[PDB]
Amino acid sequence: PQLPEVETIRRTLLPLIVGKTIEDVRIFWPNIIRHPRDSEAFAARMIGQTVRGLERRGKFLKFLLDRDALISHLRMEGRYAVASALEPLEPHTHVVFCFTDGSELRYRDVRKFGTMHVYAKEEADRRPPLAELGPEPLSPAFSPAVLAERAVKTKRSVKALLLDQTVVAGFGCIYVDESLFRAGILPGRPAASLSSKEIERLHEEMVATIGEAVMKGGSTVRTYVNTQGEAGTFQHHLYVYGRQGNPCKRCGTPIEKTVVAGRGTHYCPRCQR
DNA sequence: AGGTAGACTCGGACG
DNA sequence: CGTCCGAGTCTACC
Ligand SMILES: [Zn+2]
Repeated sequence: PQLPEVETIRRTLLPLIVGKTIEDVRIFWPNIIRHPRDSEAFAARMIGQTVRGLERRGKFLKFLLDRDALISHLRMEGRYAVASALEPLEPHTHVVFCFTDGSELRYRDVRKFGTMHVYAKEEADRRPPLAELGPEPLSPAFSPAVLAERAVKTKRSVKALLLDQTVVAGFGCIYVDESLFRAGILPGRPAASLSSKEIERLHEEMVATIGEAVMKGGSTVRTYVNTQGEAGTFQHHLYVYGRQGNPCKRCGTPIEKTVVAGRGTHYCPRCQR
């Protein structure tokens, strides 16, 4: 999940948990709990707190409780559902928050890659992992100037640059590849090789792509669905991601896939330069 | 120095 | 039996 997927999960999850009070926290894979590292302390401190809100920062969910914030990263396969305490759990359920009304928030993650951090609210933004994040791409804090400031200082590939959450928060392999296609820039280009015009164009397409994907409920390409189990529809608007061997939608040249920044990377060798 | 490739956390779907 | 994976950290290598 990237920004659009996490944001869709946020909007669809909030009404199902807001105002509910935690009475138990059960943990079946402790490695997921990163702070406090002692999973018993993590569980104990949340008991008796009420969910007051749910925000997103980059690819993170931030649950706002009474004293604390719970910062959750889904990584590749993490997802949440709300269901009755009376029913058997689904496979791969690793953390469960039980509410006083007999409902439960369940965290499932087949690959076990996801993470959870709990801090007092006032500390959440000045500790890892949130402290080092770059600006929200749908905010005025993300501008061409912000992009250029980092790009001019490094010969790393532009793909490596955009995947770096300290540069700007929210883009991953799908939306990086798509943004670069739409801006007409090859993903292996050294960041410092980009012109001012290219940087402006890239910023414009990054904002448009990520905004469009939010409106369409994210991209369902393998396993992502919203909190109600509904697929997104942005996957029907992809130009390059997952389309290797198929004709480019704009020029008909077969889409290529190769390694860039050590990752599978999709591009049109004609539209991108 | 300042970069990339890819092993690793993990498990399952697909030739 | 090998390869792939909406993330991210880290090592090995150049
Ligand atoms: Zn093309």
